[PDB]
Amino acid sequence: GAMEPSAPKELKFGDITKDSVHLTWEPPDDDGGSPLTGYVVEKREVSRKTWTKVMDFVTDLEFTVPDLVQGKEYLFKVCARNKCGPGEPAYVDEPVNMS
Ligand SMILES: [Ca+2]
Repeated sequence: GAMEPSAPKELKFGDITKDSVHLTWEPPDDDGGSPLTGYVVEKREVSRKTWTKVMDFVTDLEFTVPDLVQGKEYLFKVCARNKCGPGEPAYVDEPVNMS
């Protein structure tokens, strides 16, 4: 419910490769009143409407997203979790392309 952390801050991507990107972020301002336990990473190709889980329960401020396809544009969103589930998502600023 409303025990939701705020969004992670400064979601950014770098270190692009043939098949991966490296996301980094900072902790949310509000943890929802319960300690943060991890982050959840989702992705979607820009032309599809569906978000897809990449990894949950990430205990870091970063994640290398694997198995990305050359020629596709991708979006990513990260949410912080606490014991009551994930909070509001942070979004990348622009899609990631591949080549
Ligand atoms: Ca680390």
